[PDB]
Amino acid sequence: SDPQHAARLLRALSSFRERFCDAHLVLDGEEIPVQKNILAAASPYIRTKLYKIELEGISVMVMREILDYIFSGQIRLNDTIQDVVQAADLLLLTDLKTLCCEFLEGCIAAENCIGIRDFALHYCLHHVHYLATEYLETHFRDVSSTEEFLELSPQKLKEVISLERYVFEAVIRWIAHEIRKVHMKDVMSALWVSGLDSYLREQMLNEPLVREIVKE
Amino acid sequence: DPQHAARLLRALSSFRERFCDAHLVEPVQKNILAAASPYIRTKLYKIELEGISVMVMREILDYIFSGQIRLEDIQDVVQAADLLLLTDLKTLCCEFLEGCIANCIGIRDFALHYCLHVHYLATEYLETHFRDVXXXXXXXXXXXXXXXXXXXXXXXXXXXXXXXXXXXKVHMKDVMSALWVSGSSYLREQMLNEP
Repeated sequence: SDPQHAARLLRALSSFRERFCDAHLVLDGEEIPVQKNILAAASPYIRTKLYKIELEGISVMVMREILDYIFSGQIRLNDTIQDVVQAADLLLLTDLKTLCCEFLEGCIAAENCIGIRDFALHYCLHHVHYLATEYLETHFRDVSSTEEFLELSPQKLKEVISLERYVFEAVIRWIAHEIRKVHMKDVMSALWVSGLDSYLREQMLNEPLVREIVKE
Repeated sequence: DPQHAARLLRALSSFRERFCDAHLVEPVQKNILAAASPYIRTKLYKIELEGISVMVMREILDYIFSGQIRLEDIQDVVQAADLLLLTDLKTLCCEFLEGCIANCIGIRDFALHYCLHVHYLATEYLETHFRDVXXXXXXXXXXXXXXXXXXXXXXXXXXXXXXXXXXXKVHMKDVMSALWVSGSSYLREQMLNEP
């Protein structure tokens, strides 16, 4: 019995990176000699496409990290994450795709919150989207003070508020610019309605909101 | 994630059936086999093998993609390992022999022809139980030269053994002469029962 068998054998395959290379990966404007079976056995994409396997849009630097990942089991991630996910996506490396998801999760902050959430929607990272949605929900107050949430789009902010004072005082904070000073009427109108179901008019007018309130 | 090489090796195993860049004499994946066998690594296709059968080759070839062989009578599994230079395979074999003592004499002589601790662990069972060993079929079917080597190692039971070796006999004179100079109630006892 010896589970260290494959990890031993794979270390062997590793030094045959050079005679043994039966193909080339055509990325950027370069060719990379690869062992077509090993790459086939880990990338359902490369496999079905089975020489010159031309990859569409992946920095040669990332294929090396992904290629080393293939041989070691460890991926060098840190500014680069989304590069490695785009490739994990393209090549269908579920394994590696999960590590990137783990990594992305531990990065969730009050700035990489919305960002990480739009990004997770896009590559369809379900659980990652869940967590970032959640952080946003239970940390809105802080996010309110984020450049990601401020220079945001009015259509995005409308959905950000969607998810269940603290909010009414984030939409008004969303007016940095003569530019976003247009919906302020829509806010003061919503404010009245909410004040229907009180003490909210006062709790607001007790802050530098007055500045944006005055002009209107 | 120790679960890498093993999943990866699993998938590669599903190709054993487009990916075979070489034929073995006949059907394999060149890099894999060359990573597992230094011997095959140097022959670089048709890699012709010397002196192992197909059943045996198909055995090592499978250990390669699985991690473990189930073998269980070895004189050939090791015959091959030493040949293909599969080292850890021979180690798995050693573990299987090292603890198969009891087929206890031939082992010590098998481990020799193969330069195998296994030997050290064979001499130390024979070196001690030489008594019941004498009551074995191997030692009872042993050879002369093979005895001047065992008997002549680092004891009444010995002289008894050598006499307990004469089944029928032209070595007696050397035993008696020896016995005398050395100074056995077994032989004495055999006298009244023998012919």
